[PDB]
Amino acid sequence: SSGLVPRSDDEFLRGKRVLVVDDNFISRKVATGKLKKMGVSEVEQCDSGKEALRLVTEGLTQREEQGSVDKLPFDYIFMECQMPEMDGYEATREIRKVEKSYGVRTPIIAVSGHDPGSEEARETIQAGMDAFLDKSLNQLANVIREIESK
Repeated sequence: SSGLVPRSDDEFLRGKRVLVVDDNFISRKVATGKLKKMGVSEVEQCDSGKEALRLVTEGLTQREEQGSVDKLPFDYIFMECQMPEMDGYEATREIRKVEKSYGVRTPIIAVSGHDPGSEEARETIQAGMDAFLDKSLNQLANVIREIESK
């Protein structure tokens, strides 16, 4: 159902910027709606691993160039694991490589319709995801509090 990966709630994410990455238009609106109801300050949504990598790449650059107080363009990224073309593992890997250069690490939570198997669990770690969540997102608040202890 949900958990960490080794290396009322309506103000729960107030102050937060989130990116939702999901190839499925309906899933995607549901995710962003759920996040809005938790008081999220900005939700950004995109439909592909490549778009996500773009938005994070440009966001990091922009914040660096402006000397922004917050250097992360998103406090959390929810990343669909299985997507055509660049899946969420590969996107996460590329995000981690883009971030190296800034000395930052965005919390990236893998979203999946099923519990990972061996090989997906292995990809989850190698990619550098922080946590995993089933696509209902029921445990989203939980998982985000876990990440914040860490």
